[PDB]
Amino acid sequence: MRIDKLSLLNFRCFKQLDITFDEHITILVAPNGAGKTTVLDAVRLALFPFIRGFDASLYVKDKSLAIRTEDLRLIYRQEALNMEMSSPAKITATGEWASGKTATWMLDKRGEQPPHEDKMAAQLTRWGEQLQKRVREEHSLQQVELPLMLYLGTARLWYQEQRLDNSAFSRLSGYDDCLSATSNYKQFEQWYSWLWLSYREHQITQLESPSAKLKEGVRVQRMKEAIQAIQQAINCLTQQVTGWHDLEYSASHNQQLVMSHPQYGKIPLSQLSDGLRNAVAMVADIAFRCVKLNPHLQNDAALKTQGIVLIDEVDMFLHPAWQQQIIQSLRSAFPQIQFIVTTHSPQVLSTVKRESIRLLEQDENGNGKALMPLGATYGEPSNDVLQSVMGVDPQPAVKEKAD
Amino acid sequence: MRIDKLSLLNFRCFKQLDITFDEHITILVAPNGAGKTTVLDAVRLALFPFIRGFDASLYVKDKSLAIRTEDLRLIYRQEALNMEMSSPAKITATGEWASGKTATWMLDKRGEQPPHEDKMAAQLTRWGEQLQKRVREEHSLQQVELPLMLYLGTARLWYQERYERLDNSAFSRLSGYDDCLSATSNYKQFEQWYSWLWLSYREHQITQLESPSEGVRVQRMKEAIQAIQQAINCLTQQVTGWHDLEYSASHNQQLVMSHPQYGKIPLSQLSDGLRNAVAMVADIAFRCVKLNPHLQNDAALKTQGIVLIDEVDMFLHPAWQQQIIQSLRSAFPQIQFIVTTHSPQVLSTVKRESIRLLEQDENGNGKALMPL
Amino acid sequence: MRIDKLSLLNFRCFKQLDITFDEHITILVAPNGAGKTTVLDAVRLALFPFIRGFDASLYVKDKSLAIRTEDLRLIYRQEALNMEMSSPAKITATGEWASGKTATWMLDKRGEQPPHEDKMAAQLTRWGEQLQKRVREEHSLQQVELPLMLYLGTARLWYQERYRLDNSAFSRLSGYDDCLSATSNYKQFEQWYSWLWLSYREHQITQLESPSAKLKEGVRVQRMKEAIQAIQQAINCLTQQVTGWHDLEYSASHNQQLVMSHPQYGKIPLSQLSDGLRNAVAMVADIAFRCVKLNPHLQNDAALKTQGIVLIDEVDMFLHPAWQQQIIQSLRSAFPQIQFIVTTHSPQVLSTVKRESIRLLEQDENGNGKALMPL
Amino acid sequence: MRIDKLSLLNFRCFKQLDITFDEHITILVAPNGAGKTTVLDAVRLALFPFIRGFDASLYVKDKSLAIRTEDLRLIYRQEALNMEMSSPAKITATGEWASGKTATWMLDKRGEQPPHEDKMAAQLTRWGEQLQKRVREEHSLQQVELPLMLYLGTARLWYQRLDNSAFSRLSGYDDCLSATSNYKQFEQWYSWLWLSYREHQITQLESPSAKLKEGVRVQRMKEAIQAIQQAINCLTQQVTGWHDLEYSASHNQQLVMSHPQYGKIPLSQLSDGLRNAVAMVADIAFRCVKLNPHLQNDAALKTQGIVLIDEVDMFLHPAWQQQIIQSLRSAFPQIQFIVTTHSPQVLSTVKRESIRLLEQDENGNGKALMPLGATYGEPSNDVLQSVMGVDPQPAV
Amino acid sequence: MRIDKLSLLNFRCFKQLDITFDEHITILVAPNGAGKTTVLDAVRLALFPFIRGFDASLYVKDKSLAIRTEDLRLIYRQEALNMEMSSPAKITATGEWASGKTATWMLDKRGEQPPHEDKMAAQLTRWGEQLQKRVREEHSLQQVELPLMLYLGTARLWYQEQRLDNSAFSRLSGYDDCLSATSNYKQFEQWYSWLWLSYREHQITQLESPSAKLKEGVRVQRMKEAIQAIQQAINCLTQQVTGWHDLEYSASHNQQLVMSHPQYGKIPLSQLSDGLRNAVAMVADIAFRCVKLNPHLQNDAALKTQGIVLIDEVDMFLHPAWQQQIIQSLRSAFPQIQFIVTTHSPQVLSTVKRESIRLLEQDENGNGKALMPLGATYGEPSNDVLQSVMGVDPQPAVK
Ligand SMILES: Nc1ncnc2c1ncn2[C@@H]1O[C@H](COP(=O)(O)OP(=O)(O)OP(=O)(O)O)[C@@H](O)[C@H]1O
Ligand SMILES: Nc1ncnc2c1ncn2[C@@H]1O[C@H](COP(=O)(O)OP(=O)(O)OP(=O)(O)O)[C@@H](O)[C@H]1O
Ligand SMILES: Nc1ncnc2c1ncn2[C@@H]1O[C@H](COP(=O)(O)OP(=O)(O)OP(=O)(O)O)[C@@H](O)[C@H]1O
Repeated sequence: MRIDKLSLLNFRCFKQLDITFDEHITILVAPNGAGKTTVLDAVRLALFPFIRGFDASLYVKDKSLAIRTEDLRLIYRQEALNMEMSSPAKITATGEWASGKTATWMLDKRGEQPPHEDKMAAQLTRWGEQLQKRVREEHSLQQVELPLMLYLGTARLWYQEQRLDNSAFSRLSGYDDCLSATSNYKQFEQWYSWLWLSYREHQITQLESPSAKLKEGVRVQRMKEAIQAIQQAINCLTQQVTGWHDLEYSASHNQQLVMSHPQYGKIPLSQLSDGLRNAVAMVADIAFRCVKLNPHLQNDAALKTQGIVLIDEVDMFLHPAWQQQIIQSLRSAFPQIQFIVTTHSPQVLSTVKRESIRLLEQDENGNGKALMPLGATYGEPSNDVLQSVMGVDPQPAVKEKAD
Repeated sequence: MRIDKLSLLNFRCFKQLDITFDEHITILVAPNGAGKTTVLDAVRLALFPFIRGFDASLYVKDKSLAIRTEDLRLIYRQEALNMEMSSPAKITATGEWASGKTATWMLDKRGEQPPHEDKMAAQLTRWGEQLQKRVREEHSLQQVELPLMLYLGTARLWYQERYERLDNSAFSRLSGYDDCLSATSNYKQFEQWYSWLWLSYREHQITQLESPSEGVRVQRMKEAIQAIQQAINCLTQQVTGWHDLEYSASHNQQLVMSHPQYGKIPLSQLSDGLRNAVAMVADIAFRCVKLNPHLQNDAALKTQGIVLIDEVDMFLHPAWQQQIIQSLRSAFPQIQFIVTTHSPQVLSTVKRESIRLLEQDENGNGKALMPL
Repeated sequence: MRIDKLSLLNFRCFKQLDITFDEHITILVAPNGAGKTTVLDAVRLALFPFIRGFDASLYVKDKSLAIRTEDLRLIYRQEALNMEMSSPAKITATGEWASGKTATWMLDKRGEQPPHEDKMAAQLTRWGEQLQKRVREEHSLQQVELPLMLYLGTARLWYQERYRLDNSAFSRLSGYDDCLSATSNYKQFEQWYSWLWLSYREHQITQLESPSAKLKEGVRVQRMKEAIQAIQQAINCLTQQVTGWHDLEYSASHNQQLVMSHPQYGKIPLSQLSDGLRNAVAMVADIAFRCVKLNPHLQNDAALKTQGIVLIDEVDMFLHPAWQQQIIQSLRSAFPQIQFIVTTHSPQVLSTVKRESIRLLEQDENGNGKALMPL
Repeated sequence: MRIDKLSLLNFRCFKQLDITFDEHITILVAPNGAGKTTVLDAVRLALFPFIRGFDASLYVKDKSLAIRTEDLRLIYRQEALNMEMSSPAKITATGEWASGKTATWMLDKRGEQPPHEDKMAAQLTRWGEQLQKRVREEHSLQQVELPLMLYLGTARLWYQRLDNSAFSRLSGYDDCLSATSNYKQFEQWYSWLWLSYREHQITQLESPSAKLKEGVRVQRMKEAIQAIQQAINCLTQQVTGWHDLEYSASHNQQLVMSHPQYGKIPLSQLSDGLRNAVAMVADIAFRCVKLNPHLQNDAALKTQGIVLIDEVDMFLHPAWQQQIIQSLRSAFPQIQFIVTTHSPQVLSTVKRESIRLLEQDENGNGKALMPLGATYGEPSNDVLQSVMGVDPQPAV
Repeated sequence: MRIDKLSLLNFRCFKQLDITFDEHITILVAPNGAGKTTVLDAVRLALFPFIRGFDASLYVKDKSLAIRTEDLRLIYRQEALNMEMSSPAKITATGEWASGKTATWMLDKRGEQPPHEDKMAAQLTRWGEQLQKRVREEHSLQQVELPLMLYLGTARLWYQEQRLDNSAFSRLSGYDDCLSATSNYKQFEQWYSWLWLSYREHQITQLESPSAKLKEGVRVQRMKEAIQAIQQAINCLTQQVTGWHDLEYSASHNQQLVMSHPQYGKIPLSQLSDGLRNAVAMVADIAFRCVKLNPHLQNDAALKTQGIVLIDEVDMFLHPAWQQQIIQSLRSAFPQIQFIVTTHSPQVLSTVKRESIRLLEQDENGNGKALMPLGATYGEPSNDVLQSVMGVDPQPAVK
């Protein structure tokens, strides 16, 4: 899918808001308040009707992907004892799906009544069901490429029957917990370790009985090509800056995943710096979902998949020299995916053009605005974008500054 | 939101009944088993649609707020020693909703099918929804006035050892319709709200004493407390001497009252009559204050609506019974009261145009007539 | 287990009070705030040790069954606008426990220390324990008679929409289950009475189908029948004459409910009847089924011959003035051997009672109380 | 469903075995480690496919309901001192699925290759499908009779409607091949049944004029109680004087039995062994009643099927071991019982044709033969010595 | 410890009962109703005060180990509407806590009040505390052997940091769940597998640096002695009848325990007969507790330990040829243990003398008796015992 515009009425901290998104990358910036998380949560709420069109979502019954009563706006008046609600709360999303079907759907809630969806939201659910039914077919010969929907929150580090080849399952399992706020690192490492050990054992039984190479040669090829695809994506981000590359599984290291550096050798990933582990988590989260969704590519599943990814605090635990490389690395690893990210770093903001930047501001009554920066930011020194866009002086207000 | 006339057909003990109500006070007088609770149940069933037009009604668990199969009249065939169920049960109400808006609505049930309402009954829900919509509007010029709606049955009583932070919905005007027609006790709701009032007021006092450096919120809180306290005084002070209900931290964070000869004592340690009368009056008063903030000091004296009281004279001694009706008329001069009793002392100095004596026939045809 | 005299010192509103009780019925008459509930609470506290001498008392959760710091009288000093607490609070009771056994016992509390009792209270507990031991004996020749002990406060009321057997519920001593607590005891009676009726109907069905085993099985049927009719007559002594309703019974046709009948009206469940009828029926049944359970060997004079003390607060709730003129005599007729102590403020309840049964409660400006017979 | 012959080869401990069963009752007799649970598990696997398509048993997928790699026989050489994993595992079953409809099916497994059944077993599966669809109808003059499949193992001893619907009818196949029968569940559901029946009896006492109000769900209850009482009477009424197990509110809210001289006695004062036997018989009768409503009280006396019992004499006094087999025969005269035992008091009351002595040579050439002596009416010592070759004199 | 007599008053199904126990083996027989489980439960309740003085007690809150209200007698009379209890319920035990000192302690409960113990029960707890504190001090030259207390119920098969050498723990862990009614085979298998893997890994480590042989030779020896004793005990029961022996742990069989037969090779224990599994469970349950309680015996912990073992349905899942060998096998593997067992098998009853047999009979009012068989039972044909002690004719009542 793709989202081109969003409109909010009486949502958490916005009386009214209209925001448009860039096709490839758009960065949200907010000097103060909680506007960015509000926008991300609204977008993540607007995408749930599609995921509800898959019975795999039966595994998720979270009471957080629908509008709640506490999401409505409360107005406190200093001179009144009573405090009322603002009703209704509306989320209106304009976008494109089917690669040619433009649409505009809406969700709303009235006070304490259950939330109500309009017709086009049900149509989005139905379009989600069409893909499910067309994928479950066995006689089908035409191939189907599913879209990707992922959410990466700020709590993606706290909480820290496998099947790869095509099937009814193993393709709808790429939508499991795809919009949750918890960490999803265990279900990646288990899958990766199972894949590695099963691939090695398949090769073992292959050279043990070469006569049975009728179909045990293509299977090994697929299990190898998936690993290649994942490793290339991870390297694209880690290698050129830190030197570590080729995430691998080594039974020797107490059944634990490890990486390798040209000079420091092989070390477990669980004992590297915070930034590298965070980056690996993000890129793996995207990549293994991409591969599990489109096995029929098996070498470019990370280079031709389409969808939307939401990232809060993209450059967390990264030093400035790494903050000038994250965005382009994400673009290069996933060239046909929409990214919506939040950031604070002036280093990041100097690596994108002013058309990919939204600055959020709120009025005294709650009216919101999402504007573009007047000045230029592409290829500029950090101190220039620090004061032109964020309004922060580069020379600290030390005692001697007054003179 | 006056109600003027009521009609019943095949309801519990009445084959048919017609009753007319007085604008301010009407008293139903009859012995046990004559149908005094039946009339009040019919009235609250007729009034519930308006409340159904609100969000506070989503938490109503009272199963007696809808017509039930047990409400259909049963006839005893003595020859065959049999009971036969007559159908349908019907409740018709006539009245006025707002200024210059007269209406007639109807409720019905047949056999064991779910109950049914007519066309004009849904417009009552629509009016409730429109009022709720108007209250929730930012930057409005016109004021909205809300009518009071309350049912005080025998479930209100405070017996021995009953011992019956605020949610964000408890700060709304419409929280005045929370369990307003249910068969329940509503004392703890009031106690929490009143304690919050007193603690905020004391906070403002402490700040304006310590470091003078806002001034309208204190006035609002003070006026609210004054309204509620005067309402309770109107009933308790003259007969018993206990006047001023307050929140006290010295007494282990409790509600207390004062006496001139006796000192300051918690409300839970006072007698049955005191506790029940105070709960009864407070139940009306704090809702009056919450529903219409803009009056600010005449909230109890100027609010309109309907209050139903079953057995208004429970736990009150004969000298107290001779004052209850006038005290209620003095505290709330603009409310329509419908009350039931069987005690003659409650009627000592009441006009004959406010009394309805209830009677039936051998076939169950009822009458509700003024005394001669 | 008669009680004859009561004394109070520094107890709630009374600085000191002496009151004497009549052998059968005593009525306390006064307005609100005069101390009618205080006297009954003091009697509860004086009687609770005997019940403490039983196992059923192990499940008592009522915190008002012991003297509390809130029961100590407070004096208001108007000059200083102060409240000062008097100490100690004291309760003295005189009476007779068994035939030819007169006693005087005392309860005390000072300040905020735990309450304390004297020796005779412990002897009362010991008597209770010995009675329990005698009841739990196999192959005994002597009979044991148990006294009734019950408190019916305002917590008994049956308001709108207010409303398998354990092996201990089949004991005689289960007649002392929550007998002095501030609670409602309707469900106990309902469950046990339903069990009675179902067993009786089982026996009827069996004797209709296979008339071959009514020998030493018919005696049990006789006992059940006699118990049912005792309870039914006790309830009839109060409702039939004024209201016309009678013969409470279990009905499976009416969705397995307790039901009453009327000559002009039909047969209707008890939960659909009026307030006065429901409350009067609950009040009388509460005494009747305990009378039946405590003394199985009387078999149909259980209510007519049992002895004990019953305390009733506001005996005339929900009853109209023509019903109030009959309550006292109805209670005396149903239970001729029980000592009743009741409170009221309604004159109609005193229409035809002797003046030697009335105690008017008065106080002076300093808190010294009197409970005097009317002139 | 009836079986007439079973053949095995390369199964757990049998290199090859051929056993022919009896029409009504057959008892497998052998000492420990002689292939009795083996034969019962083989028969249990053989009859599974008929259950796989009943819309309630197509949910349960137990590893014990299909052949496993551990069932493949292992040979010992004694020279290399290693265990040879033989293959393949084979089961071939011969029986009848309906009136005069002979059949023969087979199942196999090789190494780690998942076992693959023949299409002749899918014939049985679709036969079960046809039966379930035929019963699902609500209008037909013909009456559909279902068979009872039941397996009670050595783990049998631990852990609300009789409508003629397609749900209650198919409740008879609930865990039928992994069934358990203890006393607590039995008393629970029997008490519920009796309470529901007494409600209607008392209602008819109070208001005789309303006889016709009910009677669809009531006759079901009455006749089910009659059938269960019949079966339990067949169990207990001869050895002791008890009969007519019943629920009594008067007698302490308990299940009781009646004795012409001793009166009523509660069921909870009996030994824990006889209580479980009563529970077993009652559970079989209740399943029979639920399966075939259209008999309503002879459902137990006219249902057909196969019941497998391992250690039929478990936790039974030597007095009760002499009447269990005849009681089971008298309570269900149209069922095929296959039971395992090693007691000599169990075999002292049956005829030789039912007895099956199991043997196995040094390789696995299993035999299942008949005794050369006699057992019916014989004393315990003669049965011991002749059948089991165990001297009645202890070697002190 | 030892128990010589027991007396019950107003317990579950006995108005009163007196029963004496043989020094080595005593068998309870009851033809009708309950009563054997009642006696076993009473004995198991009379021993809890000892285990209470070891910190492995009602902290875990096994409410079954104290007298409960449902354990009191309850008399139903048909001609009375009421039903009272019989109070109090008393259990009186006479025994010997150690060689030389006899004792008589009592437990009782009155109606619904909490159960009450006399002085000697507290003294028994104090003796347990004495043994605990003496065990916890290693600053001593002389050793003391702990006593064994075990209970094996009928539900012992329903749902079938390791430290061996001496320590503060590893000796008080032999009292964990020693009187519970659940199955305790999982912990045994875990401990046994840990012991075997440690033994093999450490004898492999010996090959690496034999310099520490003097310390790694004794330690390994320990793990090689315990095993031996355990195995021997098992082989005393499951070999002369079936031929299997030498219970072992082998990772090559998917890391599960296996046993060996001369002709059938090595097979996992999970796929053997029911009788073999039951017997192995019982004997292992006794043996590993014996070894964990007295390591210093170090080769005969299963041959010199003392204590009491209670077994309900000892001969369950055993064929008659094996029912003539169980009792002597138990006596041979554990020659200094007291055994109290229940059976209803004539084969078992013919292998013991009439002095070791108690027949339980109950009166109409609940009075109980535990008598001895009048006739002889030692070395007699099965039927003689069948109709002499149990009153069952050997000729079935066929048509
Ligand atoms: N379904 C029914 N059919 C016929 N009569 C009924 C039915 N349900 C109730 N009744 C009778 O109608 C009477 C109505 O009495 P109700 O309690 O309403 O009046 P009241 O006694 O004056 O009031 P209260 O004492 O509650 O203040 C009930 O007492 C009962 O006798
Ligand atoms: N600790 C105390 N010290 C002094 N006075 C007290 C204290 N506690 C309560 N009181 C006063 O004593 C009065 C006793 O009145 P009480 O409730 O006992 O009698 P009543 O009104 O006749 O009874 P009821 O209405 O409950 O039938 C209470 O109302 C209260 O005013
Ligand atoms: N895969 C196998 N290969 C070889 N022998 C096996 C295999 N599985 C089990 N066995 C042997 O088969 C025998 C199992 O006997 P079985 O399970 O039939 O018990 P049973 O004692 O005859 O019956 P019951 O359980 O009724 O007492 C044992 O000897 C066991 O060693």
